[PDB]
Amino acid sequence: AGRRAACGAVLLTELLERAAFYGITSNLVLFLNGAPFCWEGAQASEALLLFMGLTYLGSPFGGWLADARLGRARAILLSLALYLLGMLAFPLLAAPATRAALCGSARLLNCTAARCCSPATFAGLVLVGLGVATVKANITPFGADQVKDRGPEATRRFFNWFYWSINLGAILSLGGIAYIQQNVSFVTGYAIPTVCVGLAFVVFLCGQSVFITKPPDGSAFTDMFKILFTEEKVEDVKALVKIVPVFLALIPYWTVYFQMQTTYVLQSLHLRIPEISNITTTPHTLPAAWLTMFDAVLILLLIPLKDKLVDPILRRHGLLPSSLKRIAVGMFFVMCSAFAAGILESKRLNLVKEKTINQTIGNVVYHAADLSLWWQVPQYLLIGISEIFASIAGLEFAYSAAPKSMQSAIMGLFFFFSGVGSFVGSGLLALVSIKAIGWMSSHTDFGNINGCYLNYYFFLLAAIQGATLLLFLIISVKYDHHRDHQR
Amino acid sequence: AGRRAACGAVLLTELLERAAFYGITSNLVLFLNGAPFCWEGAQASEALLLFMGLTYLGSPFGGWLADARLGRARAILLSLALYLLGMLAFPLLAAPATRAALCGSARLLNCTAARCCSPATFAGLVLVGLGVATVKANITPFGADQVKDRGPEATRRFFNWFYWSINLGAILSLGGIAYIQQNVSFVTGYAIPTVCVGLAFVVFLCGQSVFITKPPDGSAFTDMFKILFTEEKVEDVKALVKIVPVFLALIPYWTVYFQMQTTYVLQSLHLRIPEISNITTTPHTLPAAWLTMFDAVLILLLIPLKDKLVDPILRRHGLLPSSLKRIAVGMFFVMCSAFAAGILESKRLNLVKEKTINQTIGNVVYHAADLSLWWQVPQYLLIGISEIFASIAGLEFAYSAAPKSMQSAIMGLFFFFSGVGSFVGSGLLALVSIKAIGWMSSHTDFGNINGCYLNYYFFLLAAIQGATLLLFLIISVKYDHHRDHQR
Repeated sequence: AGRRAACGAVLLTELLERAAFYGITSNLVLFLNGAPFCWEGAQASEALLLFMGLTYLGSPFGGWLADARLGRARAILLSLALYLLGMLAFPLLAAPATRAALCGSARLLNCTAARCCSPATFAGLVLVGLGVATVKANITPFGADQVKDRGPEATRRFFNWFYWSINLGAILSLGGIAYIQQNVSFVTGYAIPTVCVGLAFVVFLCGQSVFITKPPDGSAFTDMFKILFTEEKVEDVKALVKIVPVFLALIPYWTVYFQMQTTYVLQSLHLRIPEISNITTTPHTLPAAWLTMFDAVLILLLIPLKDKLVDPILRRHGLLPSSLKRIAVGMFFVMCSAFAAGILESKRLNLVKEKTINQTIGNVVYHAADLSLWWQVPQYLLIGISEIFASIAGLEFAYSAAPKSMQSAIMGLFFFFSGVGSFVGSGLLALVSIKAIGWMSSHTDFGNINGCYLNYYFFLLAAIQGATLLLFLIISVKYDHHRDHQR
Repeated sequence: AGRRAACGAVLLTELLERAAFYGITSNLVLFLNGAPFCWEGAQASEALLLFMGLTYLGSPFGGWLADARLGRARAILLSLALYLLGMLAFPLLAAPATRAALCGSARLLNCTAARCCSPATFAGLVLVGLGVATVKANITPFGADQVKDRGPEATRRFFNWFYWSINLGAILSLGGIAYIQQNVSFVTGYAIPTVCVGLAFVVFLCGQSVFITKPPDGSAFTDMFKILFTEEKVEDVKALVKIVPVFLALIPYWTVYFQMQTTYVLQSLHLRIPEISNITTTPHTLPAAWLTMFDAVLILLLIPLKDKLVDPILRRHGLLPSSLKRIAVGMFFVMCSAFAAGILESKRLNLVKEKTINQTIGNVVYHAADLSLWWQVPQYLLIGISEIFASIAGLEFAYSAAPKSMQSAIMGLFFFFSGVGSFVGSGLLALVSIKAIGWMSSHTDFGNINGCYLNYYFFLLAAIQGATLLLFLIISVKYDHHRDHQR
């Protein structure tokens, strides 16, 4: 040990960052749909679709900024400061005492009939998204740099708890903050995430006295020659183009991953959900985000075992040494989880034909089937097993494959390509929704899937996952053969 | 080249042997139900089960004969002689001139009113099964020995066409012979397989003059010490205990393979099958064995593609160099096909609730759904890909991982474990048919599956195949570390 404080200061900062991030996306659409905004509903989702995507587009630029100009520590501080400044807009816009400061005059009782005061909301969203795009891309390698000088095993062990803290913050936000947002006034529900950002900034500032940092280079990106004699830059360029095909092959995996996250909650909305006494009954309601945190909960239990049992056993028998094989195992478990979800949806669609039951979640009535929500546990357990394999291995591969001088940008680029997979999936959902294909044709999310063929969509996702698993296996073998032997 | 005749003489012998083998199992049950036997369905099906039991159980002993007493090449001839002697019984029984010679005089024209010619038919079954068991264990290593002195690539290339010939003989028998036994004179229907056996014996005898044989090693099995000197007999035991777990983990693969092979035909019986002009109409009928040969047809096209395109590309890229990895790839395609079959059956079971069309195949009415049989093409393209990946690789692994002295015995043990897997699959099918689990509860095979749940059975088979794929991948790494690392 000895560097436990430097790891703790990064883990707590990441946890608070994740709590703040899920404090916004969980109920951004519902907050924009009501009281002083009253957007019709189509642009309320557009704001979220722009924020998620500004989170990805600005990640390589933040990585380049923290490698050429800033030292990846001052860059994290600057990103958290802009991130903190953009948080205050939501609590200031939810409180009537300060609403008139950012907006001219809006005191509508309820939505009566362009979009009121947009510039403040869009500025806050832009700053928050650019802060998130930089914080992830820089803190993911920065945290691993503390235990970097102990071999890849220490880095993998650190990334295990890094993802564990990411998921614990997500649960603390989706369960606690989102419940306060939905029932208690929006003011507290948007003041808590701002407090979390402030605490994360304070923790990073306090802990940067034990952090092991590195100075910016500033002459590593200007030497990206593509006209072909300098040395020590060639193998930095060669190792950068060598990993581009690996990142590209991960795009279908990201597509399937994000589409499953999108559709699993929608399917869970149409299952029988038990009511927790006087927590979801009159006059409160069950927050929708509570159905989103099913992946994370199983992760809080899987990662410890995976760090105490699975990893030691695999290392003892020399099984799965490289991260690219762990990614393939995660992709296979993703395919299994998609097939299980399709099997469950096939049974669920045959039950909404006899009888349905109305249930209220987000003050929206859903015609669920007489099938317990806990029948969806097997697919969530499979996807959690996949994420503790694929998600952690992808981060550690993006860490260990990047050049030393070009380290945050490559990790940023990784987070960019994930975003590329997020929007390709949304295009896939709009491709099966055309009149030619009846799959998922009942409008947007949080609607009604009793007339949708979600099981066929799940089977298609599983088939795509299998094909991209084979392609990724081929590319990972062609990468490992060159890396281990030729390099 | 140079040894092209020694390979053709074995390929033609295997083709004729396979044609004779499928000339029996294709219509043995229907033959025992009518004319001289008039057996009940239970005992007629038990006869086929006993025949399979002799085919699988006696293979290791047939291999031990070829290594300890006979010279393999002589063992194949001795087994083929008994095989031919046991084949004449069926044509003799079907012929009215010789039926009285076989047992007494039976004229149960309508089966108005406990086995007739039980000793004759049981001896014919036993000798035929023992001959098949001895041929299979000794024809594959003897065939591969002709090109053994050119490297593993030559052995794999020979096994490709060996499996191609196995499938071509199966198509020639199931398509040609089974049509003759079902619609036209039946005495020639069993006379053709006997002629095939006689031709195979003559071909092997003629090709014995170019065959590269090996001398028997009598003192090879007596050195199986299990208490713990000489040398090179320890290695033969070290390389025998080390391959047992691979076969043990392949047992569930054979389970899934055989159950999936039977249930695919069972489901194909309940799909809309086009009538082929005046070949299946009055007064003839579509042979059921044709619906069994649809897989083998897909094999006659994939092997030429694999031998000329897939194999060179994989070889010139360092992809899939070992047989165990190819077995794993085939096992993955098996669970993909099982999932595809479950998806198709889920749609087929929804259609039979509205409309069912009657069709006649085995002179028996089936209430098929209004869905073309060609929708089975995808699920058959995958098991076609698996067999050209898993079936060939398993044979080449059993050939290459066996000690030089003990080759036929190990090959026979491979088929014995395949039969063990087949019987475990039969037990599994009998397990889901209990009152507690409603899956596949409508009596025996070749019946009505519209009240069954075959999609659930397919999904369970897919899950079992995935689990055994993971297990086989775990053990295959623990075995390949003793091939060129420890050894």
